[PDB]
Amino acid sequence: SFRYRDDSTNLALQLVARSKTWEQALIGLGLTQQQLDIWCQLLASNLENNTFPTVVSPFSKQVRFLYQGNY
RNA sequence: CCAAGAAAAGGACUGGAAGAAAUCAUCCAAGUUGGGGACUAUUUUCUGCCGUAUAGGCAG
Repeated sequence: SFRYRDDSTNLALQLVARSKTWEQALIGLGLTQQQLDIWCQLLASNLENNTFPTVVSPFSKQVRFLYQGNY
């Protein structure tokens, strides 16, 4: 992470959001426009799913209490 | 129905050798403790005979 435009961000977020200043510097450092056009898609895709676990993992903790009249 | 439930830290071991604390010295001067006073009371222990006897032994 780093501070940019007076907020908290990182490299993955600036490229997924299509932040032109970072893309212009990155192409200037030798990246082909076609390589960037593909990465913006794959990089974004990796942050679009699997945000909540499907099952409870067998080594996790579990504790139970009353809530709204039941456990 | 507890950041829930279960749990063997164990086995071994050489701190050693040697040494100089020393020399000197003025606590002094003065000083009012005093005045008054019940251990006996509702006590318990008297009266005699023998014996040279304030010795020693006895009845009531």
